Amino acid sequence: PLKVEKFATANRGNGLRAVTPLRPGELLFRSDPLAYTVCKGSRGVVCDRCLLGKEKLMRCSQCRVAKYCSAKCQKKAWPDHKRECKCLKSCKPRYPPDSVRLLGRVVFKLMDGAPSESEKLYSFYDLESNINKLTEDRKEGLRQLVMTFQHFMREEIQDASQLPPAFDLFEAFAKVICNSFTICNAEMQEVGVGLYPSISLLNHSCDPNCSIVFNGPHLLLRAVRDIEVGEELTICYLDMLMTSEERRKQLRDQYCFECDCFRCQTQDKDADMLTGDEQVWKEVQESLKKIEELKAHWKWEQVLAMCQAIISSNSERLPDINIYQLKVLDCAMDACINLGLLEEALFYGTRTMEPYRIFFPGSHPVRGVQVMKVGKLQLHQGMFPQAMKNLRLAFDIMRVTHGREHSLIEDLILLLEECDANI
Ligand SMILES: C[S@@+](CC[C@H](N)C(=O)[O-])C[C@H]1O[C@@H](n2cnc3c(N)ncnc32)[C@H](O)[C@@H]1O
Ligand SMILES: [Zn+2]
Ligand SMILES: [Zn+2]
Ligand SMILES: [Zn+2]
Repeated sequence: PLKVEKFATANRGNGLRAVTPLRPGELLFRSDPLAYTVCKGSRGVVCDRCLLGKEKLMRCSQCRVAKYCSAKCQKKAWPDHKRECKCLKSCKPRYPPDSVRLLGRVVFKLMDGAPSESEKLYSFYDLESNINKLTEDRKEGLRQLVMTFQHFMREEIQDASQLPPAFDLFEAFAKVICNSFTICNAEMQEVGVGLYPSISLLNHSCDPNCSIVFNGPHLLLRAVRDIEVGEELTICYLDMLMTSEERRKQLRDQYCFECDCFRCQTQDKDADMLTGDEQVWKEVQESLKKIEELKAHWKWEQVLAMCQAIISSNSERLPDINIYQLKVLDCAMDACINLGLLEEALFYGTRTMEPYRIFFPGSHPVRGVQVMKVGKLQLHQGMFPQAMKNLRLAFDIMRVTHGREHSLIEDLILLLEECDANI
């Protein structure tokens, strides 16, 4: 018996609403993707199938583009990779955009695969395209994606009889723009992109009552507030460390809507996240484009070098509640963890704790995972009372945001037991 149902909203299209009263942490829906792929920067770093990182991956012998963690993953992926393999081969070294690889997998799934459980509430055919709101600039970009797809797929798809019936590639890419999910690993690093059409019913709120988390490609949807019968379910489509102006731009450009929620009407938290000298944080915001590019390609030593130049700059510095400074601290912490600089990771991580408390209110998975990382660093440095406090706080958050069905909760229970045994 489902706890959620599709419905027609008054002014934001279709949505999901509660059928029964819901409590924080209640699992509402789980879904494998209709289709998904690894992202450009993680290609060859994480397994194409399970999206777990490894130091040595096995490559597909035919295309040598797909890479895997194990014979099992390579073999189990073969059906969903067989047709794209021919295309990826006849395209080296021109790798397609992620959206193109994703739509290719959509096409092969719809043509050759049984009806997907991911479409139980809403199908790819049903997805919102916002075509009558797209600017001419966006339509031109979509037309180039269509021709890129036609080029990439030419060996497996030659005509419309190889596409689903009444399948329009322009409309399909318009759907991908506003319904793609970025897949994050347990450490909240971006590793893939997928379509989850039933989950695509969720409309956006800058102060949402639900949250999603990923366990590999698997998606869990949970309540994070009390929800009444008939109340619409919402998730935040956006990173929380964004001003109302930045949210406005992305919600317009990618999702074609204007938000008039309370936070956007009052510029909630904007002033606090832009504290410090403007000339300084404009420069950090610029540097973060390069830092985040390097992080997306797992270039940890280069990330840390750039972050240290900011955090320990000889010139003027920013408060840790400035969102660009905060993102630099978080990148430096993650770089230090992956480089084994655990004392330095803890220094940066602990500085993010109070800003994360302010900017991730309630139960948010990103805060839960950050707190867990800090507790884990304190546990391995022997700071047991501090570690236990943070590990318990991470559990208080992640019991709501992640739940028993997420494997990270089992990892956290083991840390809590080890730290409790030390105490
Ligand atoms: C992932 S889909 C959500 C389901 C969609 N309403 C539908 O009918 O299929 C995202 C699209 O929903 C609409 N949308 C989502 N959240 C909204 C909101 N808070 N206000 C107005 N429109 C919203 C926009 O059209 C957006 O591009
Ligand atoms: Zn794998
Ligand atoms: Zn292959
Ligand atoms: Zn808003």
